[PDB]
Amino acid sequence: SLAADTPTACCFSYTSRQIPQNFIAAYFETSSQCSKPGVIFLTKRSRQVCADPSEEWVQKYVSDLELSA
Amino acid sequence: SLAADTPTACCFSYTSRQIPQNFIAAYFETSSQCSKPGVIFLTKRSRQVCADPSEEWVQKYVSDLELSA
Repeated sequence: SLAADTPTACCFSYTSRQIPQNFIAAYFETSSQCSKPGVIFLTKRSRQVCADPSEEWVQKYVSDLELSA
Repeated sequence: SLAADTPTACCFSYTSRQIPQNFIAAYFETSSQCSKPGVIFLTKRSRQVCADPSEEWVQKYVSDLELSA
């Protein structure tokens, strides 16, 4: 939440493969304005990736870190 | 251009005020999938901002750095 500076993270490219907690670090959750049927991530490889809107592996990294800020 | 990792930068929030080259550094240009009637930026304040789809100040930072990569 801030001024109008921020790109509505849209998840249009989902990765067929998933990522474990050891290969992930963030999670984010896109936002309104962009159909977001998935979630973004920040693997330790600085490689942001998306995920389905209900992945069984995204419900874990989100069930505990969906917004701890 | 890479795999499917990348959030379709959508410009839904445009800043009423503009930004000079001294207060800007990048420019980007959103992409398909998201109505992009504007452009993004990376001011030195790490504050990404949008711009109209034809701003007179965005035609300069873009007329020379629309994709120099």
